[PDB]
Amino acid sequence: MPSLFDPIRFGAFTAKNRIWMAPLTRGRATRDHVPTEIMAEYYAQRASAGLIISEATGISQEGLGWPYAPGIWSDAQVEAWLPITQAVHDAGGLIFAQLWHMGRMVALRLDEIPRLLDDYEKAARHALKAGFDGVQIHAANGYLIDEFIEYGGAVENRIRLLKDVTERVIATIGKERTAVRLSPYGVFNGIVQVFIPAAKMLSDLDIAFLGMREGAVDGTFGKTDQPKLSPEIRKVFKPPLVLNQDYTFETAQAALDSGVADAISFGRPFIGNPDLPRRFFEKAPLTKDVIETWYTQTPKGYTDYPLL
Ligand SMILES: Cc1cc2nc3c(=O)[nH]c(=O)nc-3n(C[C@H](O)[C@H](O)[C@H](O)COP(=O)(O)O)c2cc1C
Ligand SMILES: [Cl-]
Ligand SMILES: [Cl-]
Ligand SMILES: [Cl-]
Ligand SMILES: [Cl-]
Ligand SMILES: [Cl-]
Ligand SMILES: [Cl-]
Repeated sequence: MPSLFDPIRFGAFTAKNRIWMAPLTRGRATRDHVPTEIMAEYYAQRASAGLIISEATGISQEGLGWPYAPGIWSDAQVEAWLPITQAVHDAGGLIFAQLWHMGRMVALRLDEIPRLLDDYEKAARHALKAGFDGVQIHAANGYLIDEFIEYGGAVENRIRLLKDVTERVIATIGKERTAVRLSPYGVFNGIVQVFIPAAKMLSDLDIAFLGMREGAVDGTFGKTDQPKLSPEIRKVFKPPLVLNQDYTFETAQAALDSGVADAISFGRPFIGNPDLPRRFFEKAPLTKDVIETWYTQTPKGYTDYPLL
């Protein structure tokens, strides 16, 4: 039923459309992970997105340590984020902070889980102080789900750390500000058994929305057929479901038309097309992104892509 251009209620909010910006690590923060003024201009240029999900933002001092990627553990970081959220809000948009913790697959000790929960609580509270609208927790096979550490065996235990993290964040900022991204096919580029229960569990926690990264495409040469995870996620997950990966305008609208997705997030297209929604609306050609400058440290290939 809905158009990509229709508003959408989620959490405490109404996004102005269902063309959202996916989280994108860009490396324009300082070496010691402090946000910079240039990031404010970049996010504001893209505030026509119904919701911006920030770049991965570290929750603990040592455990990032991608330099030039931001964190949110410190007061200096909270202060440096304020210009960015303020610029998005001055442009009428919305912005969630993606909180990042690096996990290992089958490293973290049982005795560090309480510190981890505390780090997430604190990052979520700092995100509010920084003026973000909410936060997105990222989970994937290495990461809160089947993380290398009672956290094994029954599905319940395999998703336990994710549940505990999500409950702590909700206790801190409210379920209406708390979202999750599931990446069942991996993070950077068995499943059914665990991601469908992860999604039912999150639904029962009544989080604001779920992001799921799953190839738009059905039919790939040399690949044997497996059914999509998304229609199964849609059955157990009641709040809004936002799909991601390789969507075009046409396949995005098709997903809304089918009922499986309420909104779609676009990553790479927002790198070179800050006004993606308007290009889609006008059927304008897209500007090609320059892969070379995805993770460099300057405005070039960052804030110098023109608006229509
Ligand atoms: C430069 C770049 C940075 C990305 N950074 C993140 C990130 O910080 N967090 C995350 O969960 N995914 C990240 N991704 C994955 C994207 O959010 C998205 O899932 C992927 O690019 C597929 O969607 P798209 O085809 O619309 O680009 C990144 C992708 C790229 C290309
Ligand atoms: Cl709605
Ligand atoms: Cl700066
Ligand atoms: Cl971290
Ligand atoms: Cl501090
Ligand atoms: Cl709430
Ligand atoms: Cl692209």
